[PDB]
Amino acid sequence: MQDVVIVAATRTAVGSFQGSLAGIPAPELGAAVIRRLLEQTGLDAGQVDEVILGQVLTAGSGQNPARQAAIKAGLPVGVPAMTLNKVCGSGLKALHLGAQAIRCGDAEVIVAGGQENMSLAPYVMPGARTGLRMGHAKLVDSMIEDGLWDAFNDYHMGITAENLAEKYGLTREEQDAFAAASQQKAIAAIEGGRFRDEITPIQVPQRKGEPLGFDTDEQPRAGTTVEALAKLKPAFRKDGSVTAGNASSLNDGAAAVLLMSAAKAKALGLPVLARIASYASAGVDPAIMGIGPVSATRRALDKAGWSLEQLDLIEANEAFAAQSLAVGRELGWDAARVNVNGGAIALGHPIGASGCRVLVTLLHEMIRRDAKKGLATLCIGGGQGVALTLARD
Amino acid sequence: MQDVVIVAATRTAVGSFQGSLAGIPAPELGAAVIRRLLEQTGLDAGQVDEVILGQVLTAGSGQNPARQAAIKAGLPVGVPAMTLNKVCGSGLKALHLGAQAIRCGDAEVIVAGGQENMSLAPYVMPGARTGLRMGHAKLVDSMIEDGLWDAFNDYHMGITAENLAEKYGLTREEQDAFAAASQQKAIAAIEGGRFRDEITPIQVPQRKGEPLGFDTDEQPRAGTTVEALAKLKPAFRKDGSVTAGNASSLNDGAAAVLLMSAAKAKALGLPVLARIASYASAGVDPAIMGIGPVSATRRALDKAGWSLEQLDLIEANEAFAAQSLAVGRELGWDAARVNVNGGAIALGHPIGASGCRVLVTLLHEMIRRDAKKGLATLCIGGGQGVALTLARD
Amino acid sequence: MQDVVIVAATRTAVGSFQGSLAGIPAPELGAAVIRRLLEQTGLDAGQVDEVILGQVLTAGSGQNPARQAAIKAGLPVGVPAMTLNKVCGSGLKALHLGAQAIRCGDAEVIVAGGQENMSLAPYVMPGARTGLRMGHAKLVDSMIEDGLWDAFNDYHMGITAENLAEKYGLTREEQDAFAAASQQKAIAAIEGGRFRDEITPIQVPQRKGEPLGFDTDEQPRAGTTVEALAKLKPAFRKDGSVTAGNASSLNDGAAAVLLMSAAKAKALGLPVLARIASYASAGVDPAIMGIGPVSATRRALDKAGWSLEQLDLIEANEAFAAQSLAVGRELGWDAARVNVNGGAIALGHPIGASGCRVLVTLLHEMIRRDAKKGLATLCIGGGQGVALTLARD
Amino acid sequence: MQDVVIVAATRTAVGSFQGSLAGIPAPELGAAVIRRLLEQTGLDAGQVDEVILGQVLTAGSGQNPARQAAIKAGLPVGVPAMTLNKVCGSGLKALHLGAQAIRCGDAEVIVAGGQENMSLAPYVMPGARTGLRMGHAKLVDSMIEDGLWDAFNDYHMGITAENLAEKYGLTREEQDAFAAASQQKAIAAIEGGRFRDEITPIQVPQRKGEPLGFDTDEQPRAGTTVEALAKLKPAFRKDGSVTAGNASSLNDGAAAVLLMSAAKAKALGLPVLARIASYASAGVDPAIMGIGPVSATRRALDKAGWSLEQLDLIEANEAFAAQSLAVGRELGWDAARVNVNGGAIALGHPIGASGCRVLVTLLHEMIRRDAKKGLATLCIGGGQGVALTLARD
Repeated sequence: MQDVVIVAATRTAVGSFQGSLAGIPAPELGAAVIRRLLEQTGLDAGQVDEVILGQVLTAGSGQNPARQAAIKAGLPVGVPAMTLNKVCGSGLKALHLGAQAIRCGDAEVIVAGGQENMSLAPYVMPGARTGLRMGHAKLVDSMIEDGLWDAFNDYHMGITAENLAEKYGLTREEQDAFAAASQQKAIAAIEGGRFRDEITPIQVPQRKGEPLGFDTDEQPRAGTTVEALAKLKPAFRKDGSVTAGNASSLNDGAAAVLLMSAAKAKALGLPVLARIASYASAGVDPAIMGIGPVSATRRALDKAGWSLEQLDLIEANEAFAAQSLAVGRELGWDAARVNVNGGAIALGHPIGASGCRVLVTLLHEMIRRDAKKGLATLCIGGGQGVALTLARD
Repeated sequence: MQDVVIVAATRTAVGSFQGSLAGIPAPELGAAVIRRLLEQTGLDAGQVDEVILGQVLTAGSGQNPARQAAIKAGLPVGVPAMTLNKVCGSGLKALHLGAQAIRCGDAEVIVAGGQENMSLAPYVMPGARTGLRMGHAKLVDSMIEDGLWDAFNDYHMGITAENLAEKYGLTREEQDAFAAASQQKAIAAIEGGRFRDEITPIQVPQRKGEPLGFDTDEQPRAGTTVEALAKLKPAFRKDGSVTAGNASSLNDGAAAVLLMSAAKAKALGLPVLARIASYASAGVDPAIMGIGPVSATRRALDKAGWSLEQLDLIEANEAFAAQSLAVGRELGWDAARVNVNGGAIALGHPIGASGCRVLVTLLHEMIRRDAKKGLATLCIGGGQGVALTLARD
Repeated sequence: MQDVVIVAATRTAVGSFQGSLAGIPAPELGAAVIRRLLEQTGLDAGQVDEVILGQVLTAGSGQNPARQAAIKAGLPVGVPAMTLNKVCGSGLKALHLGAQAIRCGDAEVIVAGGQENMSLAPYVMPGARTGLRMGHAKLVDSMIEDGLWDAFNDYHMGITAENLAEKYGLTREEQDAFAAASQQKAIAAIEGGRFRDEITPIQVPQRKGEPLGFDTDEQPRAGTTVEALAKLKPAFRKDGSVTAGNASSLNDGAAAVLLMSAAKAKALGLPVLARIASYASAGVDPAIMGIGPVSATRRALDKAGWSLEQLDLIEANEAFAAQSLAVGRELGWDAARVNVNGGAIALGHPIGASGCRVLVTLLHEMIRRDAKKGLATLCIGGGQGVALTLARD
Repeated sequence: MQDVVIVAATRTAVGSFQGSLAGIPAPELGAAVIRRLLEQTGLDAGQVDEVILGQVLTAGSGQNPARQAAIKAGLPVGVPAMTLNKVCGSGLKALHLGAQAIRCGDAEVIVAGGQENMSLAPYVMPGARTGLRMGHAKLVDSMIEDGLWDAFNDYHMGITAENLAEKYGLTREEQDAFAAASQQKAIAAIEGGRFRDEITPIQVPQRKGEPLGFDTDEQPRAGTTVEALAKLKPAFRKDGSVTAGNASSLNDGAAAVLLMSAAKAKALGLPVLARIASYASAGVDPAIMGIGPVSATRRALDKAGWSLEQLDLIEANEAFAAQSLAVGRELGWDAARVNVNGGAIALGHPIGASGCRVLVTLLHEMIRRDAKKGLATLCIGGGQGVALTLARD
């Protein structure tokens, strides 16, 4: 069996909804991060064994979005590719599948991550194929239906967040305070240059002129305070506490890593950024999907033989302030080690990419701080979680 | 690393386009086959570690089709699930992923396979979200765009078949002969009860009355003859050889297997139906995607330590007669051992399920013949192939 | 000023929803009745001064449906045409506009009537032009929105019928009895050949074979009784009395007359079928639009100098049994003189044509019985009415 | 038979496509002009006998757009209303219908004109009702299909303009000169306050703030020059002369007049702005529909007993410079008396309102010039024309 290492890790800056990446299909964002990984390592494209990319919103995307990213990146036709959907966890579960293929010797080199363009997710017209017959019909927002709506309880992810606010007695004010601190940390990280190493610029075609470079996360909102956030109306339930300001946003982006066997990295003479110590999935009740990270984290820590207090750094994707605070209540983690450069409330949640986006952020901040142990974890719509651990010597 | 064994294998009958399963969402087809695997083995649903399902056409399907099948089958919320898309190969690649998880010790019990309802694939309206502005616009058939259209060359899978007919000099007459034999063999197998053991009936809700059981493959065309096939118009190109009669059809169905470690099967007292001896993916030129099975097959045989001559029985998915003939010409296999109960020209190509559909059909025929060594292989839109080997003592 | 006469009058048989005329656009139904009027009179097409046709549902119908009917009928490009919309009254109001043009000497010969294909009325997608942005959207049934829904009260025409059932204390049983008698009278008229003279057959193109003649009204339902009708659920309101069986149906058809000055008819040597004695419109509260015929009838009788009891025959379009019984309560007419060959509950309500359809039925039954005075009247969605009187010597 | 007089005349400013009126449904534009006519004359709303409004694009507009304008303007439910469609001529034909009703003694007071919101014309999905079956389908721009496309020849109104440019040998340079002059004249009229007396302001709801008044025509393009027009690409045919700069635009607006018998105006003490001396329609070849004004004008002059040389002032709607030049060549009129404040190339062509828009502009200019004899004329898609004459003492 082989040990699995990361030799390159990169992401796009994260675009806002109908923002800077709104014209660029998800597989072109994937292609741009694949090219960068090969540039950073000087790796011949022929050395890649597989491309594994998460993407949730694939209506009208064409055959196999992961194959589109691989071909558009200039990888030869001989490199196989697959797309996966574990909703919000897709981009991290891609690394789990790549690690598995490398551990059992099916591959030595894998590109793994995710890509999502929520801006470009289309409307869908069920029933037009066979006949609507009569009566007004529903033109379905595929982003909501396929990305943000619970298939079992017939309500938004935001109601799952209301459920956790109730269960843990989390107040509006606690949720707003968490949201403001995420904003403050993201703006400080951006201004402090903490995202420069991890970001691949996208050359965005303009209406007129040469392309403009997009290289700076654009979701964070200056001047976010508990006082401004207190004015917002509840977004999902009349007397609710979850708002657009303490929830993650809608976003565009891609993120990927170059996985290898430790043996292959050494044979190529590539420096190792981190080893993968463990990975895990878990399932929970869809009604409280935001708690998925608790069991996923405990399983990953158990598989690595670690205790939570040994983690130097944690990236716990911020689907909703209520969801994040609920995970922190259950795990009893030190919040000062969690999302130290800000989280998805400030930076965005480009669903199928977020799992790899938070992993890339974790890895670069671990290198900066000389951290030895880190965890990436995400909740998943439909009631699941993923977690993955990274180690450095 | 553990042997990976199959302890149960089942599929729906395959429905024709707007046929018997046209009202049943893909995940309900998946739920029905997962329920049957547990019934056949008497396994408690809590013993399942993961559900891995292929499904290509997911526009408006809701969050995580695989998770929807797992929950609807009565698996507990604790069982994680993921959907994958390797287009035509999705349903077989799912067993490769399940094999990897078991070989790494990440799981002991995996449900793997695929599900597709082409009848229900909707229309998509790109640009409606941001504004069509003016001018007539294209309402996109997601079944064609996401399932049947090459993303690189902007033409139908059927043109890839024409490309193979031209390259191998495969005549209209040889393609129609292959298609007639597929029909004759499938009809003989159905009438002979050859598919009874492998089929899970679906109770189809009726507008009026108690549900009707669907348990008989409905795509095969009785009294097909070469003389009748000779009269059809080319389906994809003016002077082409590929027709509706020598191409696969549009279909609905699901298929799944219950994978275990050899150790777990022994501890439960479950008989081993077959061992997975190897599996592989390959990439080829998208323009001739139908040839993907050649290198996928050669890699899977190399990984098993087997020669082609050692295979007793082969299931090679029939995307098009031209594609199936080309693969047979390159590999030089004995056609008498290939698709002995008919293939997809007769039985249908429910894209994301086909990979597991042909594996289920391979396994049941291997048992009746006392075959020791079997191969399942598929071409994949976008220029890929998958192959997997079965061994019996 | 000129006196206005009818020298020819004809209609299609009325098609059921997705019935025999479901493939034939409204202007082709109009063209077929225009051709017949000219055949019946031997009139040179160049003698027509104008074509005035009602059509309500014109979404995607192309420029000026009335001009399409005129050109398709073979009338020269020199004949002007206009389309009008007075909803349910369009096909009778067309005769009012033609009568006005003839009375004041603007024209000597006019084709007037209406045409509707409700089967072909399309779905409409508001907001797609400028952007739906996010959220599920409404795909609008144009037939409901433009034809059957009140623009002021935001409810169906059927609620206006519930309002009249309340106001006049009309029971479910009274409404069902009216519906059954309409069915019985329509079937007796069809079987007795009372519609043969007034109907122009349509040659309906088939999937395979030569066209099939459609010449027999297909909406009437044999075996309609108060006992069968008693089983139906209320169609518009939970504890309501209006059902699909005591309401008019959805239908396809066209109907037109050839109007002339009495002077022009005499100069051409054409026999006069009837003179137009008077015409009128009225407005009422949209909430009780079904009562529109009361004031419209009184104004038309006043303009002709007639009393209601002088009418030998009345065609009062049956939007809903409640609506019809309410009009009869207000006017105190002899019900034995109303809709003697059945009404719209049995024969259908092809909205934009119905006004001329009931006029053509009135005229032919007046000739059969040697009636001297007749009235055609219709209620109109949005709260209006039309009425027109016919005389014979 | 009574003289028909105009006692009030007003129009909205004309909005550009997705400009100031882009959020205001056509019938609300109509309501605003009807309210203004009553305010200007101090007429009680109960004195109106009918509302006759043109509107071409009615897909999803709801029952009877004219009735919606009448009710929203505060006319009592007793006032009947009808919508008409004579495409580009609808807004003028409405006054012809109103004139006829008054000449026959059917009415004493009619509101007549037209209304259009092209910005709000929706997309249509033919075939969704009965089933698209498979294959990419056409989402129809109803503005193009129902407003701008010839139903007989299957090409744009702009090709009818090319047909006239070829037939009359009208150069690109002569078309651009005509277009530049239309722009220069409209801008001079706006800046001079020439349209203040004829315009009813619309209070436009704003996302945030009190409504903003829209009272200034926004289609005209300041600093238009022949040198700038010379650079534009042909809009309809590869080597054509018709461009976006020498064609009318897409627009939103409404216009209406208050018509009375001479007797009724006298009895109310209302001054007569003008008398309608005559009106006419004509039909021509759809391929050269732009020439419709020639025979319509000749018929209207014949009916008034006037020669072309007696006209002081002409409004000839500018569908295209090529179309306007062709009409001028055939009639031989003095261009200095035509569209003296600019026309539709500059001011816009809100299809169903244009007929009344140009009549309102004619009447206000006739008053300032003390013109005695005026003509308004329009070409009509489908091969028609309308013309109407105004007299002042």
